[PDB]
Amino acid sequence: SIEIPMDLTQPPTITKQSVKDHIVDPRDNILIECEAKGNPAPSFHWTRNSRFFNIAKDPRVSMRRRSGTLVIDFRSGGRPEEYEGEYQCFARNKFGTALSNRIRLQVSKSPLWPKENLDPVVVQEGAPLTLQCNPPPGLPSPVIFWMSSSMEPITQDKRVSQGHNGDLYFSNVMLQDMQTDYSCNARFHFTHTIQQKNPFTLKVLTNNPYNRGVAERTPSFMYPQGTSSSQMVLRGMDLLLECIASGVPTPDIAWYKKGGDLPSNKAKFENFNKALRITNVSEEDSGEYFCLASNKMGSIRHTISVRVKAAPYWLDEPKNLILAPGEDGRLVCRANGNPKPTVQWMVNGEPLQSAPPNPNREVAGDTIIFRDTQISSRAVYQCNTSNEHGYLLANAFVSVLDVPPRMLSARNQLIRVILYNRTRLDCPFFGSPIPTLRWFKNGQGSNLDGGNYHVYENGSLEIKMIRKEDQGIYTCVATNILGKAENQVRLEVKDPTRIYRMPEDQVAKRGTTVQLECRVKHDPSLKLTVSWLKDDEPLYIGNRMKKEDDSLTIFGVAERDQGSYTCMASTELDQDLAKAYLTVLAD
Ligand SMILES: *[C@@H]1O[C@H](CO)[C@@H](O[C@@H]2O[C@H](CO)[C@@H](O[C@@H]3O[C@H](CO[C@H]4O[C@H](CO[C@H]5O[C@H](CO)[C@@H](O)[C@H](O)[C@@H]5O)[C@@H](O)[C@H](O[C@H]5O[C@H](CO)[C@@H](O)[C@H](O)[C@@H]5O)[C@@H]4O)[C@@H](O)[C@H](O[C@H]4O[C@H](CO)[C@@H](O)[C@H](O)[C@@H]4O)[C@@H]3O)[C@H](O)[C@H]2NC(C)=O)[C@H](O)[C@H]1NC(C)=O
Ligand SMILES: *[C@@H]1O[C@H](CO)[C@@H](O[C@@H]2O[C@H](CO)[C@@H](O[C@@H]3O[C@H](CO[C@H]4O[C@H](CO)[C@@H](O)[C@H](O)[C@@H]4O)[C@@H](O)[C@H](O[C@H]4O[C@H](CO)[C@@H](O)[C@H](O)[C@@H]4O)[C@@H]3O)[C@H](O)[C@H]2NC(C)=O)[C@H](O)[C@H]1NC(C)=O
Ligand SMILES: *[C@@H]1O[C@H](CO)[C@@H](O[C@@H]2O[C@H](CO)[C@@H](O[C@@H]3O[C@H](CO[C@H]4O[C@H](CO)[C@@H](O)[C@H](O[C@H]5O[C@H](CO)[C@@H](O)[C@H](O)[C@@H]5O)[C@@H]4O)[C@@H](O)[C@H](O)[C@@H]3O)[C@H](O)[C@H]2NC(C)=O)[C@H](O)[C@H]1NC(C)=O
Ligand SMILES: *[C@@H]1O[C@H](CO)[C@@H](O[C@@H]2O[C@H](CO)[C@@H](O[C@@H]3O[C@H](CO[C@H]4O[C@H](CO)[C@@H](O)[C@H](O)[C@@H]4O)[C@@H](O)[C@H](O)[C@@H]3O)[C@H](O)[C@H]2NC(C)=O)[C@H](O)[C@H]1NC(C)=O
Repeated sequence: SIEIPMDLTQPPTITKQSVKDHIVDPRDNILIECEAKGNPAPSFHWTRNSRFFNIAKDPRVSMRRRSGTLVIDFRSGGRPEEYEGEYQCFARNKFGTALSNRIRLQVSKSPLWPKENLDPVVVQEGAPLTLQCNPPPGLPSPVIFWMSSSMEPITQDKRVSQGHNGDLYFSNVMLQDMQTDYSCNARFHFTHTIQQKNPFTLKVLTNNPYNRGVAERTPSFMYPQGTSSSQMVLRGMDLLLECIASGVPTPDIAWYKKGGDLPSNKAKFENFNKALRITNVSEEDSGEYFCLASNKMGSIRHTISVRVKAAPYWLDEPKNLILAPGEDGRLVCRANGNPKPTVQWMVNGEPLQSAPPNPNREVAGDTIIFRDTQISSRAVYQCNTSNEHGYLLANAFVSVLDVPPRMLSARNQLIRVILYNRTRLDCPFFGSPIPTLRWFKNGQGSNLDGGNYHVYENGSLEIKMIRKEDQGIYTCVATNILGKAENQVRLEVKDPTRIYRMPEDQVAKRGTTVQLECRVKHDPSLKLTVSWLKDDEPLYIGNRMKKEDDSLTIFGVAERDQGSYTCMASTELDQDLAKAYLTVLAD
């Protein structure tokens, strides 16, 4: 899209808005950002659960100047809990009306643990255990972890560990486990609060007599019951898998995939090889993953169907259509999702069914067509692509104006660059009908287009690799049926800064004055900076250290001076580094 300054007539456009699922803190004076841009003063208003919400009536709520950002003050009192639900921001002006996402405003809850009577659980030496947390309802899912009442972080290793769900898992209980209590703890991000479940205790029943006394045993599956399970993760998300075993000799978990090698760049082991995590996920990663609980006595596999589904994501987001009277335009709302996301069309937040009828407007599948567009039907169109999992919302408006091409950058720019480096000329422009911009060099009639000259949407001209021929005066002209505008830029190819004589690596004894030569070629008409780095951090010039134009001298070396010195020669357009190692002997 293209931006418009304030002075020029402009429909509304939302700069910044809060999250769809906006979660908040009960303490703070609560603030909701809704900011819009519009040459004619936009007016802002709000709606909760599909019913208007009156700001003036509520004394606590007040509005920022020249924006729709709302602030609520709790000094008097009151409670955020009563404000939960779906809210919507509306920014209106003469030209049109712009909407925002439906904000599922909820306040983070940090409920205390229900005081429950806990009998300590018992077990014979070396049987498996599943220690259950089951927190009270938590939005968001709290940070779960296990602590002693003595406040010490609790023994976690290959043998025994915690799940993502929050329960603790013992492949095999040992004698030592009785030493301490185990208490579940949950953090809530927003309030910075931790909840502690009543601590557990265990009892062990070794009967072994004096006379590896305890019996050995097969592995078994504990968390993923049965052979098979299904998990769904959305595209682009972090994928996480877990496998829990139970064998007297501590089982070892290995992870693999159906007829294919694991992408090592993205996958990694967490939680002592009992968790596997991947980075951004694609349909590549979709398929069948399984896990082995290898053990000396037996070994077993669990399979998981990893169907990579997706909340809708934009393939082609509809961008603003600028048309001259009688030009043809189409709006494309294409979101990819698994299952396929359902497309929903509204006109200024009104159902298309009952919208004012228009002959130019034709709707088909997911696309809207205006043939021979006129002043009529100038409004903001909305697309809600939604599925079981999630939804995406997109706005697009059409503005009709009649103005000649305008120049948006400084006149007579001066641009500098070295020989074989990529460069860019920024000549931004704009016009009511799409004006053709053309480049001219050294007063040549022929417009510059083709090899080694490329033009983008905004008008910046890129030189992929520069020759000495390219240097000179460039004129960019934006023109259309209505009128024209012109602008000048001078392009200068200068000489790169390269270090032809590097400092010499050397071995010196204590109390000798040493010199390092760093000769660099730079263009005479350029700002050169030459500094040094000791080891791997910047060096400070001082007493006993003399800096010559092309060399550096140190008096009175010792063992501390030993190391790597780095000559840095930089100009506005270029940078080069040279390194030398100095070693020191003893007396
Ligand atoms: C873009 O479109 C998408 C959808 O395509 C839309 O997302 C929907 O958003 C609304 C509003 O937030 C969600 O509706 C909520 O529904 C709550 C009850 O959940 C049940 O009903 C859901 C559908 O709501 C309709 O039916 C209910 C009665 O069922 C009715 O109250 C509503 O008014 C509405 O007519 C349904 O999706 C949901 O299904 C989930 O859970 C079931 C198990 O229960 C499970 O089987 C499903 O697989 C799924 O997981 C469930 O059946 C409702 O409580 C809530 O508010 C209502 O109650 C309050 C309090 O009484 C009232 O004040 C209020 O008026 C409502 O009556 C709300 O209505 C809906 O669930 C979303 N749909 C999907 C698919 O996610 C986006 O918002 C759209 N985007 C934009 C920008 O508009
Ligand atoms: C103007 O634009 C040009 C072109 O874009 C820039 O040239 C780049 O300069 C950097 C150095 O800043 C080059 O990085 C070089 O990497 C070499 C190894 O390259 C291979 O392997 C890398 C991955 O490691 C691949 O990406 C690449 O394709 C190659 O296959 C090193 O050997 C280089 O170091 C040595 O030579 C340089 C020469 O300048 C010396 O100064 C060093 O001291 C050292 O002796 C170097 O690190 C990069 O490859 C260049 N090309 C590109 C496309 O980036 C200019 O930096 C830029 N500015 C100017 C010219 O002033
Ligand atoms: C997960 O996120 C990443 C990061 O956003 C996504 O990576 C983008 O992938 C697309 C599609 O391939 C890329 O478009 C390509 O760009 C290539 C240029 O890449 C060079 O420069 C990169 C830095 O800009 C550099 O990282 C890369 O080196 C790495 O990959 C090389 C691939 O050959 C490999 O040889 C190297 O060893 C190193 O691992 C290259 O030097 C270009 O060559 C292609 O033709 C194509 O245009 C984007 O550039 C990637 N993003 C970025 C920031 O570079 C990835 O797709 C995401 N995956 C999923 C599943 O969502
Ligand atoms: C008109 O549209 C043109 C579309 O191509 C614009 O040309 C592009 O201009 C940009 C901005 O100067 C150039 O971006 C370059 O990016 C490199 C690398 O980025 C560095 O910084 C990022 C920060 O995230 C970092 O991730 C990278 O690793 C790099 O460290 C910079 O080194 C360059 O200086 C420059 O910023 C593009 O190169 C250029 N297009 C192409 C294809 O090269 C043009 O700017 C637009 N005109 C206007 C007025 O907006």
